[PDB]
Amino acid sequence: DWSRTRDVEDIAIVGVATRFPGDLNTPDEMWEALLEGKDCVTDLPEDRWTEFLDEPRIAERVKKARTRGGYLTDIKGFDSEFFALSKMEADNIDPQQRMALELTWEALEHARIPASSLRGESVGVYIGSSTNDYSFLAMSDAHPYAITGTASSIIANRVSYFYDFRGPSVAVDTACSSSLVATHQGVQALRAGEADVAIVGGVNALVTPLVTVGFDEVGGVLAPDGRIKSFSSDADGYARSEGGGMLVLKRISDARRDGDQILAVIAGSAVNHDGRSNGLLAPNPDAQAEVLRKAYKDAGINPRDVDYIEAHGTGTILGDPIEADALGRIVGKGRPADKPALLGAVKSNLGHLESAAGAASLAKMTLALANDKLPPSINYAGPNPYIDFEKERLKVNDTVSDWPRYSGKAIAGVSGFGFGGANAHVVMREVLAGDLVETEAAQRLLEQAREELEAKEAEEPTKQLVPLAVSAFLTSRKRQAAAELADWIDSPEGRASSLESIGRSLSRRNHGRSRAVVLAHDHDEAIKGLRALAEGKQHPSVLSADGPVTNGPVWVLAGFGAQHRKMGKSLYLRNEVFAEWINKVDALIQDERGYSILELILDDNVDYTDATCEYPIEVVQLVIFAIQIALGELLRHHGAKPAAVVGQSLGEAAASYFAGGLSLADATRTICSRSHLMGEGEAMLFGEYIRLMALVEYSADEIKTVFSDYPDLEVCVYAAPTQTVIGGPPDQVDAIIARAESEGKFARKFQTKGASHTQQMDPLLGELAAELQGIEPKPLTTGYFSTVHEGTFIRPGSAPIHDVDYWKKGLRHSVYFTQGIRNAVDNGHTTFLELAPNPVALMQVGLTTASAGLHDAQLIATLARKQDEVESMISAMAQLYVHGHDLDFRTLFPRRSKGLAGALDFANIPPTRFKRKEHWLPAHF
Amino acid sequence: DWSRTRDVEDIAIVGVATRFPGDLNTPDEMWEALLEGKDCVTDLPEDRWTEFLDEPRIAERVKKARTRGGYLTDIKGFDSEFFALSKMEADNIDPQQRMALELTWEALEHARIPASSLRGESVGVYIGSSTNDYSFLAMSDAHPYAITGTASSIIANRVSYFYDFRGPSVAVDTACSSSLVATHQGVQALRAGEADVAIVGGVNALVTPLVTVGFDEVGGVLAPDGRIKSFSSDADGYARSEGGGMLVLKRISDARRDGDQILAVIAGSAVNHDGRSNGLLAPNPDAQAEVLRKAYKDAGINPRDVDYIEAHGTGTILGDPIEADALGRIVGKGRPADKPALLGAVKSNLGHLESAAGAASLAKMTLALANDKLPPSINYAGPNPYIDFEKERLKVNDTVSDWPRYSGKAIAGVSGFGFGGANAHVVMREVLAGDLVETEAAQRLLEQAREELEAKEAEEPTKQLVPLAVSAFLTSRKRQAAAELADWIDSPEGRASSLESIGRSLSRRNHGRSRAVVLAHDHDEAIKGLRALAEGKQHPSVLSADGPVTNGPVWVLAGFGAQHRKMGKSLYLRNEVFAEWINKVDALIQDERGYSILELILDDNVDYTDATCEYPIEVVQLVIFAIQIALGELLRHHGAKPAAVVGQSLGEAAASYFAGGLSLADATRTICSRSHLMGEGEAMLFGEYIRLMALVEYSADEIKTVFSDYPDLEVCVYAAPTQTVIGGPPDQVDAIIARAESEGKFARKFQTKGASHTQQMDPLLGELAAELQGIEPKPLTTGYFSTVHEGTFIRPGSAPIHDVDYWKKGLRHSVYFTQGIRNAVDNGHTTFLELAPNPVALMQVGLTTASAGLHDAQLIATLARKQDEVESMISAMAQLYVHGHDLDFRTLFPRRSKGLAGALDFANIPPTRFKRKEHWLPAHF
Repeated sequence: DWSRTRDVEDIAIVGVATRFPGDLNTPDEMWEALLEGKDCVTDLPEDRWTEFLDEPRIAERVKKARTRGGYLTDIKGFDSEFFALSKMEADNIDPQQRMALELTWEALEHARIPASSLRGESVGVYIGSSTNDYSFLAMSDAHPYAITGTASSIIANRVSYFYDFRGPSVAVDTACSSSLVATHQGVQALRAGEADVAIVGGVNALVTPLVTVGFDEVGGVLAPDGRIKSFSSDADGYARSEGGGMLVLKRISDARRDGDQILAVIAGSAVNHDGRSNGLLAPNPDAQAEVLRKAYKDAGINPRDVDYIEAHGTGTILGDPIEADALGRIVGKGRPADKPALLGAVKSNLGHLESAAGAASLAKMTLALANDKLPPSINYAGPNPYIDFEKERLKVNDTVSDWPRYSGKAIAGVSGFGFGGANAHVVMREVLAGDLVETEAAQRLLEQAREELEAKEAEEPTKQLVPLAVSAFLTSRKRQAAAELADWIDSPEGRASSLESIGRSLSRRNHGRSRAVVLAHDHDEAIKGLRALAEGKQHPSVLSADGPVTNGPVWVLAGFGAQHRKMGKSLYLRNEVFAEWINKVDALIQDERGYSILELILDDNVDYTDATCEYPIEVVQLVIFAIQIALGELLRHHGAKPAAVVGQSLGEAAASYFAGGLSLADATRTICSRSHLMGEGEAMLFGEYIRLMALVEYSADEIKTVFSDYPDLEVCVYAAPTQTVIGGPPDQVDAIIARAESEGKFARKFQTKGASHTQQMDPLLGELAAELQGIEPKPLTTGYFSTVHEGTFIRPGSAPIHDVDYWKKGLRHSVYFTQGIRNAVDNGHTTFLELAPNPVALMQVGLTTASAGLHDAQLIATLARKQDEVESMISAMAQLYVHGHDLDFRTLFPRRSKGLAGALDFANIPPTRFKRKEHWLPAHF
Repeated sequence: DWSRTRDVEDIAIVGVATRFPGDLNTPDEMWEALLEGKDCVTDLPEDRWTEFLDEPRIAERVKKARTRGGYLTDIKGFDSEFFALSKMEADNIDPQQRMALELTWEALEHARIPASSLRGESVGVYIGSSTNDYSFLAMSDAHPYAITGTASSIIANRVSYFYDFRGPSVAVDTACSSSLVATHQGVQALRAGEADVAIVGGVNALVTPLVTVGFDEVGGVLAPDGRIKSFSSDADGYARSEGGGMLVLKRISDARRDGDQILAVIAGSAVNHDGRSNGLLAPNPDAQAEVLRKAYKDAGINPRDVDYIEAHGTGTILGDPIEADALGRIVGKGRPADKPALLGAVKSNLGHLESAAGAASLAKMTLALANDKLPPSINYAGPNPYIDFEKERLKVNDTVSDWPRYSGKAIAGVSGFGFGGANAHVVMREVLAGDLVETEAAQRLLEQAREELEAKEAEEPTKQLVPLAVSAFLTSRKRQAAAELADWIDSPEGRASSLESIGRSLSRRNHGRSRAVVLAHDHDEAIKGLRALAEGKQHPSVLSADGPVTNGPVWVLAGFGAQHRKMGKSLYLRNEVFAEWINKVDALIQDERGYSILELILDDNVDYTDATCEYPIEVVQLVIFAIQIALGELLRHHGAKPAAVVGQSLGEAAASYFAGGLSLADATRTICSRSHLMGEGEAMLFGEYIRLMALVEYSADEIKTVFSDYPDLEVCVYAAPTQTVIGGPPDQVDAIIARAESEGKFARKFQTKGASHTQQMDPLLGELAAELQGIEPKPLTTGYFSTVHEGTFIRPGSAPIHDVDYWKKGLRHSVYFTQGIRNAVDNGHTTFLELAPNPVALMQVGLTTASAGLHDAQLIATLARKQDEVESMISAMAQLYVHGHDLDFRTLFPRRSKGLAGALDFANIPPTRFKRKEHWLPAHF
């Protein structure tokens, strides 16, 4: 009968913003006022309309009028610095635009959706406005800035400009029902694509008495006392008010997917016109019945199941019976006499907000549905004698009461009718639960570690690290917020928080250009760091910056000489993504070589030297390769992405996968074949052909001059501008070591039996090529710095370069690591991230960057020896977040109880604070 | 690749309205100007802005400005009487509202859609406006009427009020692209229901120099010469203009169904925003590319197939290259160098119509697509050096040229970008052909009649009757139009028309309250009647009225003594609906009685007396019953519907079917059983029990007094207040006849052997009830006047009353016909229609109405003896149409060649004429 003909989604409400009379600047303040039954109407403020006053003719005309209604306490104030507006430009901006910008920020903050995440997305803005009162002040004399400021279109276009929205931006105007129409258009769009989020609302402002005087001149429109008595026997008119409201709308599927909290649901909506009635301003009950029937047909809901109606309620003796009649025809048809539809109007509390009444009505029902109470309708001194509520199945709810729930759930209807004939109706329902729902030995070692870990935790439980994020568009604002946050934490309410809800709430705040992070284990540490951050004092547990870096980060995959007894074990047990990718690499290696690396990672006795019989030279490379892959994918899971990559003779396989040149399986084959061939080849020869490598403090130019006397020696790695790794027979290296010491130059030996990038690899090339057959190189899709191609930058989308000959050249010929780093600095890169169990290549990178004139480079280190594997990746993510790099800070605080125990999470931290300064346009008249 | 993801309809354009500069008030004038390459820009008129002038400060500032652009010749004029507005109210109405009302009327007239047919329908109005300039004049001092007049919402709400539209009525505002956005919303609605027709357009007006001066103060925006040079090397700005346009949109399926002529098709549309660009007023090519891609994805069209682009073309040296760049990315991608996309802009001809540019662009392409020519773009003195058209696959078409049709059809794109960032694009294509596509002896007699008819036509072809409809909201306007129409007919163009296209065109004009019809066989008769109608002179071939009657018509089904040799034969051959329903009744009668009535209707020898052996008393009733059903359904086919029904002892069966109490088959059973039983019963007895009926001029009260002496006599029919039909033995009737003559009272005998409503029926009731078993009476659903229940009015929705006992009572007991007529007059009914082969009951009805005080009753007669069966039903329809009764006058002119030979139909009759009088708001400043 009333089922949906079209297969469409239900729209979910996730945020609300209020700027209504009575200092109701937040939904919480609004909800308390509604329960208390507060009359927000008041006399005209002394400081309003002063521009038109001082003229006796207009002044006495104004006094004779009513001039009583809802007025904003502060309308001239505006934080131009926050919104990047000059004083001259800001003074010529209509307050309607100011409210829209402020309301949009509060709504996203109320919805816990970082406004930075919506930049460049398909977000629509539909805002209702009817009167350009501010334009009259400009023309009293003027500046061209008034054209954009006072324009109605700029009310929404400016919002989509400041927040960088790439969706529809239109300003509707249907007089007294514009807000509902704007909501209707947003709902229809989301059902038809064209957007993923929608900001819908309305705004109004009483800047001049022209409109108020005109209505008074008509007579019989404005109430003498300024109080509305919707559906009462003393109805005598209404009063005009100013304010605004906004809502954030998303498809219910998206809200469930993204973890957003759903306050209510918009099942359907409809709009029509009264047609030829008894005058342009006369309502037509027949049209009102049609739109109600039209709306509930779209919503797929039988009107007999409705529990509450937020009526237009203009307090007109003649227009109220008409509205009741239409409701009885549709809503009050067939109902039992003991199941009436509750009736009420918010205009009794706030007044008649012309283009913002719909927003106020929608906000009221949204809070009522989110909670489980129905607020009363004030100014009710008896039923209207011309309306038979019993015969129409209606009841005016004038007391705090709970939802009857006739159908088992809560359903409400919001109706708004314009004075030109335009009508609208929106159907709302509560959120339901249904809306929230769509290797043997390795196991033995794994179980032992978990039991040992759990047992150790009992003796001494570790305190989890929580990164607290503070950000703003300016450093001064950032540190002011930190001090306010610290004071709140020290308060009893803050002390009664888990310190994880605080971080979760902050992670969903706007992430500005000036960012800071505090690494705290308990409240006291967080307070100390925030207080230090309140000023410019440094602190070990505080990361701060003043602005983002120009270019993206660079990932370094060296993985040489960075192995120890227990690497990748603590993070494997206490993380899932890291463990997942480790297993995938383990399976691939098991297929190729026939043994599992988990038996080595999990085992504690193994130290990768004399404890593993199967060629420690081989297992070490595989374990490091697996760790590098796991760390990179873990960073990807949190949103991090590399702008460029670079490797040093062992991470080229891993670097290729991250860039995209080769698949994971193909990369695993290269390292496995390389590692196994090196291990067996080294064991094949002993004494006769053995050649070892050493580190010498020499430059590339110096090496050419000094290699003339030593013919056989070869250059292996250009680690630094003044350092180089070479290989050759021990006698030649020994002479070099003695020669360097004679000149005062530092040197080493690396104590490594293996030797790569030398003649030893030559026999291995023939069989290495055969094993590498079948690999399919692909386009990079990411910046690359080939250390085998003389450190030449390669742009994304270039032709594949990971053919077999590429690996043979790298294994045999030297690697130009220092050259690649210098080229990256030339391109502008300044942040370098190393993925390895122990950072050893950062020192080499630091020397190269300093030699190139870069001394403030960001050297970020992943897992390090003798430090907790967790609390080190978290710090790495924080540094990327601080310096403006790509990172979804919301991933560090996953939700455990979605729709179950949301109370204990999402703490009540202080909100963003604005500094409002007067901005108004002088006028004399 | 570019196919539609969603299954949606294509929108069709059926009407266009123009109010552009250069006196382009009709599409035909606009099309000629575009071909000729007309520059509609001109200097400021001397009579404009005089209110602000006379002040030296503002005057010299205005002179220093450009003040050159498109201005309307007459903007103050307005026909307030036509739109029912007072002088005080009209003077405070923005010209934007005036244009919308006028444009909507012209568009419906151009689309040949009677505006009266859309009253109460789901029609949406989406209109774009940006500047409320008129509101500044009111506030210079004022009246409250300025609130509604100058409001932006009332621009569309007033339109939906005057024309009685029950759909969405919203006023969009996206600055310079509002018209396209309004079109977009209408298209989306129609695809999603919410409406069946949509009026989309925009309007702008230059009432004050405030905006023009402001733009001049900025500098670099307005051209010194006021001429636009879109895509040229001399671009130096643009000029502001005023005007408006409208379009009528319907789903292509509905347009094909309703016979509407399709000018073009809107495949798809899209809108977005530029986001954070280099300033609020700086365009962003990236967003422009997205909306183009977005639009063509919705339209299901590959951009490489486009043939022409109606670009924004603001003549800006910096904004034109940006628009070209985006087009090359999407439209000009992959094209051959010899298949460029033609480029042009209408702003070069008219100027920059801020909120009406989209309407002008859409109208231009609509006429180009409806025709087969591309108009040029004027002011092109060479390509812009900063745009590489060859590399972007673009061509500026500056000459009259035909569509290249790369894909085999015509495709065009209209783009409009606002100065706040809002952007829109609409895809249009021509209309294709695929869019216009989804009883033996009776036969012998039928063939003879057709051959005889065709042979007779050759000797003397008959001239068809054509009803010409003239109507208006006032009698004075109606007769003024008739004189203008007559002059046009007498002109050579009128003489070159079929006189059927003229009627077809008039049938699709608005049908006002004051209506008139001219029944003409040739042009000369039409001229004479129209000239007579120009004044108050009466004319036999002219039907006229000053206003509709209060209540609906009443259908009278008597069908007694209204038979002749050839009835229902001429109309059977020359009409299809009449023949169709005759056959259906024939089949039902054949099933029941076993013989066909067509053998009687088609035969000419039969006269229903001594020529038919099978009980002439029986066949006569069946033939009349069949004719009554056919006439009623024929009237229903043309839109006529009865408010109430009434019958006289023979049409009760037919009356029941029309009301809805019984089905057609059940009604046929009642008459068949009644007729057959009467025929056999009368033949059963002869001489002994024979009783005949006679007509006597007596009243009901008199009959009671006079029936005391005559016990056996009974009253059969109360034909009139002073007349009555009685039945009884011949001796008793003979005494009554002599007695009446002795008193001077007229009487008759009816010379009828049969006698109903007497004792003869008593034996027939027993078997009559058995034959009537199985009939299922239903609720009436229509007004009824039961002549068997003492003429008591029965309301629709009442319980069934057509049980078996109802028919037994009617057959046996008298019928109160005069009582039913009087009751109908009491309820307010004044129009009575008789369905019978010959009107005999109208005389009786006329006497009753006069006795009740009604002397101007509308007595409409269907088929009459010795008159053409056609030209008599047409007159009956005309009388119903004249007096405001329900009738679809468009059905009388069916289309023969739909999409084939539309040229010869839909003649070019004069359009509706308005009397414009100055209405302006004085101001001093």
